[PDB]
Amino acid sequence: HWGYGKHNGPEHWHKDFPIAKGERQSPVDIDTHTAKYDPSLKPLSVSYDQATSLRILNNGHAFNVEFDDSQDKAVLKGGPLDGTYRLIQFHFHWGSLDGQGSEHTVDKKKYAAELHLVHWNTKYGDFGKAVQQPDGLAVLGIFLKVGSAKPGLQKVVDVLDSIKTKGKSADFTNFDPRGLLPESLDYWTYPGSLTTPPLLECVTWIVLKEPISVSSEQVLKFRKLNFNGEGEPEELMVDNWRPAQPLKNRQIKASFK
Ligand SMILES: C[C@H]1OC(C)(C)O[C@H]1[C@H](O)CNCCCn1cc(CNc2ccc(S(N)(=O)=O)cc2)nn1
Ligand SMILES: C[C@H]1OC(C)(C)O[C@H]1[C@H](O)CNCCCn1cc(CNc2ccc(S(N)(=O)=O)cc2)nn1
Ligand SMILES: [Zn+2]
Repeated sequence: HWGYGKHNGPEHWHKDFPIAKGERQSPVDIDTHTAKYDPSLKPLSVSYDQATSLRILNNGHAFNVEFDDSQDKAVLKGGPLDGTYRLIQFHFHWGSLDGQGSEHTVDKKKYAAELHLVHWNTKYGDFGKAVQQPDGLAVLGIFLKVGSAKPGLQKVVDVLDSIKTKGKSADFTNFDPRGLLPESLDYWTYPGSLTTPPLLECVTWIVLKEPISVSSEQVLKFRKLNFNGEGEPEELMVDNWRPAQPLKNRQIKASFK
């Protein structure tokens, strides 16, 4: 099965998922000098006031905080998007060291981690249908740098001990994802893909320019997770990021001058 080891990491994925070498793969390097301001982009609308978190799951690749997406309760609209995208889950990608972990890069700079808030287009009815469409998903990506603690992350950090290994879940109600956002909603956007298998080319990427700060202690707790199941050889869940893929025939647009 695919993963992030020497024997099953990103350079192997194309053998089971040939779209890995496709025309709109993610992540990518954001060359800030080449990205063009697009004055036609609308302001982003992040409406998370009625969000209903349910559960946190270690899926063997990351941990997902899952939401009730059976109604419009936490939605993303505006910016490059047509229509209404419902929040289904968020997760992170992170490194073994502070100098790597992000999937997207900015002028080849790697951040310590990257948050993905995953949303699906309500016109397709369910997430499984939406991932089969070129405009099915919108992923809001937020960089993490190490410095001051992020208070709104601590409830996530403190439950990780209870989902150490693959397949463990825990109740995770009443979590407010607004506490993970930076001050500014300035962004870059481009058409891309899921960054893990099945690597489907279904994503409008919206990557915020302003990183959030998390503490060294917060990211150290990420790095104590395990890719393995309980009672299997311990393999730390670190370096669960895909490197930048070729931009090909794509333009990255900026929401800001
Ligand atoms: C097995 C253990 O030992 C090693 C050192 C391999 O890693 C350990 C692992 O963590 C656990 N042992 C194996 C399980 C995980 N795995 C499988 C393989 C080789 N097959 C394989 C299949 C599909 C793809 S894909 N979908 O195209 O990306 C890539 C590689 N390599 N790892
Ligand atoms: C449903 C599936 O059920 C089985 C396994 C039986 O076949 C599958 C079927 O073939 C298809 N059914 C599943 C849904 C399709 N899908 C989605 C996912 C993971 N989503 C995901 C979300 C965000 C990002 S990121 N990092 O933000 O870019 C990366 C990955 N994995 N699959
Ligand atoms: Zn992701």
